[PDB]
Amino acid sequence: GSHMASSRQKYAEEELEQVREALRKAEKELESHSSWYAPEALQKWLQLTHEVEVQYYNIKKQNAEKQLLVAKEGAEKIKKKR
Amino acid sequence: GSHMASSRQKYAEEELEQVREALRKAEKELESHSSWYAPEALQKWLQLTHEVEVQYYNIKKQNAEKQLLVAKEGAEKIKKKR
Repeated sequence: GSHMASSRQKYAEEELEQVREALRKAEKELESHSSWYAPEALQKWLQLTHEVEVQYYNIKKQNAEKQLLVAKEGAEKIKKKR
Repeated sequence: GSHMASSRQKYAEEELEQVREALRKAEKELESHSSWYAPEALQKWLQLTHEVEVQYYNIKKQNAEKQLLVAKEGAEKIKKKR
């Protein structure tokens, strides 16, 4: 049968929150750290996070949109029951 | 003194990795889950992740750029010592 979403929904929620919050959390570190300001260490840290998150936003946004595209359609084509 | 980056660098690395990899990890779930395809549960899950990550990319990208802007300049203005 379909390994659907019930228990996995929690993992989805828990990780959704963890992923987004941890990213922002780390930015919170950077500001709380910028209270004293580090050299290239700080610069490199957030710069990597920034170039990575943006690079990844592009790949993941397109991925996500397409992944759900095929899933959304695929699911509502196959799931026609209650 | 400055609460600088040495031990915090590891937390930065560990969390940078955890944040980005967990987001992609969760996409991996979605595809491994789309192998069977869930209804609105799947749709809602990734759609939220997508709208959130993009909303947040915008806020965090601008934040990060400005946070390091002030930190980069501020730090290299203050840190002129070895």
